Amino acid sequence: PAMYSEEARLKSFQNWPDYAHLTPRELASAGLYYTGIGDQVQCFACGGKLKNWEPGDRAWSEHRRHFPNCFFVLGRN
Amino acid sequence: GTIYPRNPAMYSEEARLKSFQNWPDYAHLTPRELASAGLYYTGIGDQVQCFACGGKLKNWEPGDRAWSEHRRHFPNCFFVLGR
Ligand SMILES: [Zn+2]
Ligand SMILES: [Zn+2]
Repeated sequence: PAMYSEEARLKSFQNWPDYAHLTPRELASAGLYYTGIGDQVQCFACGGKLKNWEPGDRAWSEHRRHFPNCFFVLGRN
Repeated sequence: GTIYPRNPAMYSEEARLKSFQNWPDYAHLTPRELASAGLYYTGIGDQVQCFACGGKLKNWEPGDRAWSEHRRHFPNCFFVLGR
């Protein structure tokens, strides 16, 4: 329940690496929080994990691409 | 990509189906059902593994379905969530 809050997902992004190609805000808004390693993030609703973000990737697009049956993704759509 | 299968070669359902060549005769689930749910035989007992999430399942019981057990134990699997 700690990660339901978009604000609490932001706070997980302490130690988010400076190289990473997306921001804590964008990720948190798409339901994702930092797992604490690399540039890996996880969804608070489906638990799906995403990493190795590339320049130009968007948080929502990848989240919906790989975890289409996530309830949060299904509502966003 | 932003996701990555635990076992790329078992990416293929056909490759997964072939892994059941020596599936034991006591194991009641069919290779067809298991492979369709992303699972391939590890070669040990009745233990299968998902090519996507890498989760393992074994000690199957009557009325167990492959997809149901896969989703129950590994609900955040991209194969489960892409189905
Ligand atoms: Zn999700
Ligand atoms: Zn899986």
